[PDB]
Amino acid sequence: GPLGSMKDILSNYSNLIYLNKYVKEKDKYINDYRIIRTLNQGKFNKIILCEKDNKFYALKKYEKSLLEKKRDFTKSNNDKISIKSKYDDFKNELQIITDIKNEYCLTCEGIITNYDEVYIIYEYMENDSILKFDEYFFVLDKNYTCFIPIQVIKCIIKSVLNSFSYIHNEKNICHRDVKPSNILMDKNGRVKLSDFGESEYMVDKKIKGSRGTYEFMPPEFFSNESSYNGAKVDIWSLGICLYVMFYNVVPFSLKISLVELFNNIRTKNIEYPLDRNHFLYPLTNFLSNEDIDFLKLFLRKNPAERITSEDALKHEWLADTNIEDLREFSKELYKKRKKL
Ligand SMILES: CC(C)[C@@H](CO)Nc1ccc2ncc(-c3ccc(C#N)cc3)n2n1
Repeated sequence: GPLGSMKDILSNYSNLIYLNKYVKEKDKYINDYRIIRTLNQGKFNKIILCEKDNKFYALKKYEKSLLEKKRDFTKSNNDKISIKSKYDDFKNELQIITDIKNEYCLTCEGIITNYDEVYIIYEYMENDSILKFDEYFFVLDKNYTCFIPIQVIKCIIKSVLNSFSYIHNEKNICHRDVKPSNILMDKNGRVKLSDFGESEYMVDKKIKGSRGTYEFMPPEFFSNESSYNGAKVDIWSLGICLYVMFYNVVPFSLKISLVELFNNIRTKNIEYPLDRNHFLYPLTNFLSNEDIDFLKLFLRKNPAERITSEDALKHEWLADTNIEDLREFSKELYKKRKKL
């Protein structure tokens, strides 16, 4: 229900650090973490890339005094209007961030704060996100347009499935914003699920809906239903990620107008051709039945018929998954980053 001050929330975190900003020469520091650059300005959010002891870190900034001013109508239960700030949401995220500890999820290494500014230390996943988006999805650049090899995709999927197992089953947490931006790779190349800003604790394995990224939201959000199965939601979205991994494009949900999108999802059958179908089109390999056999199991409209994560993990498709395929993929991909 209602949550206390930031201090109450962090009151059980055993690695809370007092803020110390200082300047040494031509450099700005946060507690021995040297500021290299800000990786993205999510207007709010904000992730700062730092160095400390020859290691790269990613510290997410958060500002109470900015976040508590940004407030929207949430509409109550009692006809008397309620109102949530983006600081309320952050208090929820803090709780979760405060208890995610898992090798397949991006886990904070410590939290720096004065109880207004918060810098949350994470490892920097040097191979960046799975895919990036600009007009469309790509791996590295966009004059060069390569698709992730199917052997690599298997691992990625298996890995986030292992993330799912922990958050759903050990933690009772639904991610809610499973998305390529949120699937991260290190140089080595492990895959972690990241960003719990829309994630929430489940009640009887369910969430109250409408939250996350529009085109990764499942058909049920568009139904009669007031509550949804958390796992099945996360599964759908991983389904979209897989579809994106196949084609470098989102299924039926191709932006512009959302009515177009929202009218589609619940009603539309997805097109399942071969890799570059959607893609020779804005530019002036193959897929087998089995690849698509498997993706369809993710994107079934009735969530009760939608694959569980258990039956996905031990499906014949991921049976021949080889961690080495991803490792080699990652090692060469990192070599391309060592200057582009
Ligand atoms: C938008 C990008 C700046 C961002 C998210 O896709 N990319 C990256 C790239 C490397 C990396 N290493 C750690 C992190 C990172 C750390 C924390 C969060 C959170 N919450 C989200 C991402 N990240 N995030």
